[PDB]
Amino acid sequence: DALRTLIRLGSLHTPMVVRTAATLRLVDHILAGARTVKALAARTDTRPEALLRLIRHLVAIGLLEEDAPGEFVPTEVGELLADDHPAAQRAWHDLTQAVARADISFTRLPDAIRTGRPTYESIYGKPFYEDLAGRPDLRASFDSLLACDQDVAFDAPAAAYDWTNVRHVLDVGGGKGGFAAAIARRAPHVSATVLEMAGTVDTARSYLKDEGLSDRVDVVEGDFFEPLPRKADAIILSFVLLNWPDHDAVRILTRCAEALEPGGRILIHERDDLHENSFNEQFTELDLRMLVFLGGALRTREKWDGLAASAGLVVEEVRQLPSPTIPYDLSLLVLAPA
Amino acid sequence: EPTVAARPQQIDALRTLIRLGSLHTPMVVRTAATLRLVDHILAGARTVKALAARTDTRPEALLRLIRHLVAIGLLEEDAPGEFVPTEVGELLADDHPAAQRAWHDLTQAVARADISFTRLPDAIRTGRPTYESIYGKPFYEDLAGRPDLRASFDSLLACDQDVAFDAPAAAYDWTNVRHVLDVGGGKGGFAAAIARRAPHVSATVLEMAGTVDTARSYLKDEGLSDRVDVVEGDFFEPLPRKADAIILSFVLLNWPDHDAVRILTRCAEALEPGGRILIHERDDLHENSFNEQFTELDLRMLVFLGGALRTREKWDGLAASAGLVVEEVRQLPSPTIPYDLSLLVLAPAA
Ligand SMILES: CC[C@@]1(O)C[C@H](O[C@H]2C[C@H](N(C)C)[C@H](O)[C@H](C)O2)c2c(O)c3c(c(O)c2[C@H]1C(=O)OC)C(=O)c1cccc(OC)c1C3=O
Ligand SMILES: CC[C@@]1(O)C[C@H](O[C@H]2C[C@H](N(C)C)[C@H](O)[C@H](C)O2)c2c(O)c3c(c(O)c2[C@H]1C(=O)OC)C(=O)c1cccc(OC)c1C3=O
Ligand SMILES: Nc1ncnc2c1ncn2[C@@H]1O[C@H](CSCC[C@H](N)C(=O)O)[C@@H](O)[C@H]1O
Ligand SMILES: Nc1ncnc2c1ncn2[C@@H]1O[C@H](CSCC[C@H](N)C(=O)O)[C@@H](O)[C@H]1O
Repeated sequence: DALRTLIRLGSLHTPMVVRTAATLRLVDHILAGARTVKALAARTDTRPEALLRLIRHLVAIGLLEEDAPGEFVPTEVGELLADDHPAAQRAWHDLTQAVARADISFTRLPDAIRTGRPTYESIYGKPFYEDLAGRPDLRASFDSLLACDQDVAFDAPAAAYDWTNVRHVLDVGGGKGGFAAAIARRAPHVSATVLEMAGTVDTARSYLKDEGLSDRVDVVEGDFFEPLPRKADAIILSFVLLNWPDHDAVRILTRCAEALEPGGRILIHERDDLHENSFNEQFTELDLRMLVFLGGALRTREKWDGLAASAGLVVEEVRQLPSPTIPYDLSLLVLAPA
Repeated sequence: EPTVAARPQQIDALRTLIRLGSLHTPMVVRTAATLRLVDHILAGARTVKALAARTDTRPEALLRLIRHLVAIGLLEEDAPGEFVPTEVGELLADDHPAAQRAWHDLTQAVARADISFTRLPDAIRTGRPTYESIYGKPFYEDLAGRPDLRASFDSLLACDQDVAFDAPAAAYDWTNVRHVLDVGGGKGGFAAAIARRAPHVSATVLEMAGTVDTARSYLKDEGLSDRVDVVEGDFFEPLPRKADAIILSFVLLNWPDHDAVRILTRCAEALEPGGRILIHERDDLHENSFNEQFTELDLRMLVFLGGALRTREKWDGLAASAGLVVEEVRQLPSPTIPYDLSLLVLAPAA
C-alpha cells in the first residue's frame, strides 16, 4: 500500500523515540555492559516497563534488535548514536543540547507559515541567539555541535580557493575558529581574525591556541552589524547569512564590502541551489530550521544575485563541495565588488 | 599535504538515521493537513498566491512548505506555476475514507495530542502521561472543557462505526441477553450493530458530556432510539443499570492497572447472574509486538493517558484483581490489519 507510507511520513512517534534514545545515552549503555532491560533501566534511570515500550519501537524502526531473548543490541544504524561516533548524531538528537531543543519550534510550524516569522521565541521567551547569551549551557552545546566536524569540515572550501594574494582573512561569525585554522595550515603566509559573540570567543581562543595557531589568528568579541574591527583581503561568512532575513543579510554583506581591501573577495560557505534543483530534502531541511528558529532562509542561485546587488556586490563563481562527515553537500560562493 | 574531499564511510546508514530522527518532516505533513492544503488544490487553486489566500498564509513561506512536500513525495509540479497531489498526497483529501487529513490535523484532538511525544523522556522516566504538562489538564478533562476537541475525538474514533463493529457484534450469541450496557461506548456504534443483529435486545450507552448528544442523534438517525438509551455518567461510579452483557470497547487501554480494575469492578457490580463482561480490544502476544502498528497505539496511550496495550498474559491478572476470570478470547481476524482484534469474555471468579 502507501497509506502506511503517509503514516510513516507524518509520524511524530518515531523521531521522538530516536531523540529520547539519544538523550538517555541508550546505545552507549548497551555497549558499556548493559545486556538486560533491567540494567538498561538502571543506567538510564527509567522504569523497566516503559523502557521496554520504548525499545519495542526502536526495534520496529531498525535502531535496535534482539540477539538473545530480552537482550537488545544496536544495529548498524543504531550504532551511529554511539557518543564517540564522528558524525555526533547522538548529540544532534539530544533534547538537552541546543539543536534538538530548538526543533521543538517545529511544533508550531503552522504559525511560521502563517506569519513568515520564527517560532522559537514564542516557546523559550527570547530569540535564538539572545537565549544562548543567557544560558552558557546551550551557548556551549550549540558551538560544539556546529564545530563537531571542525578539524575537516573546512579543508575542502579552503582547498578550492587561491590564497596567494591574501595577506589577512576576517572570519565573520567564525565559530570556534575552524575555518580560520584550515586556511592557515593550507596557506602559511596568511594571518587571520575571527569575529564572534561572547562565550564563543573564549572557546575559539582555546581551540586556536591548542592547534598551535595563537600567533597567526586573533579572536575579537563583537557584533557584525557594527563596523568590522579590521580590513581584509578575504572575508568569510560560513553559515551566517542563512540565520538572517534579507535586510539583515544585506547589512552584514554591506559591512563586509566596507572592510574589503582593494581586489579582495567575500566567500559565503553555506548551501544554495538552482531554483529548479532546490526541491530536495537537504535544501528544505535546513531552510525550514532557519525559518522556524531564526526567520532566516536558504536562498537559490537567482535569489543570491539580488542580495549581492543590494550590497554593491556580484556573485563571481559557485562550487558544490561534499561534507566529509554527514550526507550533505555545501556551496562556496565567491563575491566581488560590483 | 593535499586535500581530498571524501564523503563519510557509512553515509547510507547516516541518512537513514537523520531521516528517522527528523521532526520537521512529520510537522510539514501535519501543517499541510491542518491548512487543508490538498482540498484547496483539488477545489481549483492553481497558484501559490491562490493557495496562500485560501489557507491564509504568507505566499513566500507557503512556497517553502510546498518545497519540502515535493521532496517527500506528497506534492509535485504538473506545470511551472501549479502544484498537485501525488497518489500518496491524495489521502490528505478530506473525504478520503482512511481519514488521514483529520488524524493529522493539529486543530483536532489526536494530532494536537501528539505534541505530547515532545516530552517522551519524562514518560519513560516516570511511566506517567505528558499531555497535562503541555495543555494544562489531563486528556478527558481537556476535551470536556473544549467542545471542538471533544467532537473531533469522537468523530475520529467513530470513523467507520457503521461497519467496524459488525464483527464484534457477531462474536457473541445474544440469545439469552435482555439488556446490554456499553461502558464508554462512543457514538453508540457498537450498541447499534448489536441492536440490528438481535431484535429482542435493548441497550444503554454510558458516556461523557458532549459525546452523549452525539451518540443520541446518531442512534436516532439509525432509527434505533426506541431500542437504545444513552446516559451521561462516570464509569468510575456505580453504573446506571444492571445488565446481562456489559461491553468495554477500547476503553481499558486508556487506563493504568488500578483505574482499569476499578472500571472492571464497577462492571462486575452491575452484572446479572450468568452475564458476561465483553472487552473488545487487542490481545497481542509479546512476541508479535515489535512493529509500528502496535507501538503507535501503545505509546500514544502512555503519553496521552498513562495507559497501555496489554499483551496475552497481562489480562488474567487484571481480571483476577477485579474478581473476574477470562473464560475465553474470540479473535476477530481481518484482511486490513496484520494483527487481530479480540473480544475477551469475562465471568465472575466463582
Ligand atoms: C544534517 C545536516 C546538517 O548537519 C547540515 C548543517 O551541518 C553541517 C555543517 C556544520 N557546520 C560547519 C556548520 C558541520 O560541519 C556539520 C557536521 O554539518 C547544519 C547547519 O549548518 C546548521 C543546523 C543544522 O541542523 C545542520 C544540519 C541539518 O540540516 O539538520 C537538519 C542548525 O540547526 C542550525 C541551527 C541554528 C543556527 C545555525 O546556524 C549557525 C544552524 C546551522 O548552521
Ligand atoms: C488506523 C489505526 C487505528 O485506527 C487503530 C485504533 O482503532 C481501532 C478501534 C477503532 N474504534 C473502535 C474506534 C476502530 O473501530 C478499529 C477497530 O480500530 C486506534 C485506536 O483504537 C485509538 C487511537 C488511534 O489512533 C487508533 C488508530 C491508530 O493508532 O493510528 C495509527 C487513538 O489515537 C486514541 C487516542 C486517545 C484515546 C484512545 O482510546 C479510546 C485512542 C484509541 O483507542
Ligand atoms: N550579531 C552577531 N555578531 C557576531 N556573530 C554573531 C552575531 N549573531 C550571530 N553570530 C554568530 O554567527 C555564528 C553562526 S554559526 C557558526 C558559523 C561558523 N562560521 C561555522 O561555519 O561553523 C554563531 O557562532 C554566532 O555566534
Ligand atoms: N469516566 C468516564 N465515564 C464514561 N466514559 C468515559 C469516562 N472516561 C472516558 N470515557 C470514554 O470512553 C471512551 C473511550 S474511546 C471510544 C470507545 C468506544 N467504545 C469505541 O469502541 O469506539 C471515550 O469515548 C470517552 O468518552
